[PDB]
Amino acid sequence: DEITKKYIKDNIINVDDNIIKKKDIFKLKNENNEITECAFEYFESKKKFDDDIESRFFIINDNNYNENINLIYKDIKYCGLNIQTTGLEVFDENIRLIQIAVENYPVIIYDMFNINKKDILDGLRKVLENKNIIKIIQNGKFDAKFLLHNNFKIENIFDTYIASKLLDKNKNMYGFKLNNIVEKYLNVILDKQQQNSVWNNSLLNNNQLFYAARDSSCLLKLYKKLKEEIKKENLHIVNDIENKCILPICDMELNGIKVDLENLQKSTNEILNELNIEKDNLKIISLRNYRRLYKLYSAFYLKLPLHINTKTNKIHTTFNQLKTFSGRFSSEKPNLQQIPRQKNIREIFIPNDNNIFIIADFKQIELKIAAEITNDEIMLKAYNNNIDLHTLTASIITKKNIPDINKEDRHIAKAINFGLIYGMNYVNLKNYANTYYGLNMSLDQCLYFYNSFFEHYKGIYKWHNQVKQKRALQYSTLSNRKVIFPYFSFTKALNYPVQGTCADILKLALVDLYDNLKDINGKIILCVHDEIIIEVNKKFQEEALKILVQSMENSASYFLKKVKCEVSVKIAENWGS
Ligand SMILES: [Mg+2]
Repeated sequence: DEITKKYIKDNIINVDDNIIKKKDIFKLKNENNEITECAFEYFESKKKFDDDIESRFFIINDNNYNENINLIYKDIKYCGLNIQTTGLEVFDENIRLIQIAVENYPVIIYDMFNINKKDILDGLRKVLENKNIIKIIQNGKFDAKFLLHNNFKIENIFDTYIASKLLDKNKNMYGFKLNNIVEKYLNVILDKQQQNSVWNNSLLNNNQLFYAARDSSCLLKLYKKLKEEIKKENLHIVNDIENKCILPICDMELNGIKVDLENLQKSTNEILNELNIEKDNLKIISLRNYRRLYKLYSAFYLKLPLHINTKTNKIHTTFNQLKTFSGRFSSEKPNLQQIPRQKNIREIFIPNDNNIFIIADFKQIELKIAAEITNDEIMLKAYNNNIDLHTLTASIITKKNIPDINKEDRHIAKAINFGLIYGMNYVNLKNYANTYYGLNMSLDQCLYFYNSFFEHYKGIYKWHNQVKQKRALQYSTLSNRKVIFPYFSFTKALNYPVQGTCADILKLALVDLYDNLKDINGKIILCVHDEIIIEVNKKFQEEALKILVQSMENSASYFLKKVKCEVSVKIAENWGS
C-alpha cells in the first residue's frame, strides 16, 4: 500500500501524505420524519488548518455512492455552490467537479469525470432547481453558463462578486477575487495556488481537493456577512436585481447572434473596391473617404470574421454587468456598441431559420428620468400631455405656439436640451450646437437660451444649483445603486443618476423578460444602449411583441412614478431596419 496509490479507488493521488479517510456517524433526519443518523466516509486533513473554514469533504464516485448523502439537502434554505472546470470557454471545456457546501457538513464533491449513473445527480439537480434554496456563488455568470450548457437547471443565486462589487461603489478596479473578498470580510487567507492546477486529468491531487472544498465552504460565512453589509447600505434592491439578471445574461451569451456571410463577404469585396478605387483617384474629400472606408473595412469588416463560430455562424460576445461606471451593460470580444450604427452593416445580423427578431427601444428615457428625479413641473405635465420635450423647449424659446413651430426650431431645441440639461454654460452651448448640430449660433442668442431655459425649468435649475453647491462625491440612483467619485465633477454628477437609473430599468426589464418569455421558448439575444433584441419562432410573433413591451413598461413603472415611458417596437428579420 504505497502512499501515492493509497486512494486510487477514490481517484485521489496522495501527494503530500496530508489526507485521511474516515468513517463516522452524522446527525440527519429520515425522509419520513424520525431523526435518523447515518455513517459516511469523508476525507480530512492531517495538518489542521489555521482557519475555521470547513476543510473536510465527501467525494461522489460512480464507485462509492451512498444515497443517504442526499438527505443532507433535506430542508436546507441556502448552500454554497462552486465548480471546477477544465478551461474557460464553455463550448470547448468540461465540468470537472461540482462542489456543494451545506452548513455544518463536509463539502459534497461530485466527481464528474467518474460518474455515469444519472441517479446520483438527481440530488444535485433537485437542489439547483429548487427556487426556494439560495445558491451562493462567486462569479455566477461563469458557473451558470457551464451548468446551463450541461443541461443543469438552476435558479435563485446570490453572487458574492456582485455583492462585493456593489459595496465598493466603483472606487476600485481590482480586488474582487475570492481570496481578496475573504481576506477582507472574514480576515482569512485562502491558498490560491491551486487555481493554476490541472483539472483535466482523471486523478485529482491531494491538495486540489482541499482547495476546492474550502473555496465553497467560505461561501456560507461570506454570504452571511455580505448579506448584512448589503442591507446596512440599502443595496438590497440593486443586489437583488443583478443576481436575478445573471440568468438572462447567460441566455444572451449562450444563444449568441447569427451572421449572414453573404452580405458579409459581398460587402467586404465592395468596400474593398471602394478603398482601392479611392486610393487610385486619391493617390478633405480624399482624407475622409480613405480613412472612413479604411476603418469600416479593416477596423470592422476584417475583424468580424474572427469572432464567427466556424460551425454555427454565431457570435457569442461576453457581457459585463458591473464593469461600468454608470452601471450599464458593456460587451467585449466583440464590443457590440462599437459596431457601425448603419443599416447596411447591421443588416448582416439575422435570426435563425424559423425564428425572427423583435427589437424594442426606449424613447427619450434619459430626459424623462431627469424630469422625474428633478420633479420639474413643466416637463412632467407636458410629458403627461404627450408633448415632445424638444417641441416644449421650442415653444419656450421662440414664444411661438406648437402649430407655428417648425423643424429648425425643434433642431435648435434639441441642442439646447441635450446641452443645458447636463450642465453647459452658454459658451459651451454655442460650441456644442455649432459642432454637433451645425448651427451658427451667436453668444448673445445662446445666453438668451440659457436664461430662458432655466427661467422656466425651475426644477432643473434647483437640481443644478444644489449639486454645484454641495459638491458631493456620493451619488445614488433610484434603485439606490451608489457610487463615490475620486473628485467632484459637475457634469458627471448630473449624469450619473440618469444613466444609472437607465441601467436599472434595462436590467430589471431583462429579468421580467427572461421570466415571461418561457411559455413561448423565446430567446434573449442582445441589449445595447436603450434597446433589447429577442428572437422567437415566427409562430409567436404577436405574443412575443406584447411580452417584450410589457416587460419594459413594467420595469419603467417600477422606478418612475410620475412619468410614463414610450417603447417603440419593430418586428424585423435584420438588426438593420
Ligand atoms: Mg469557483
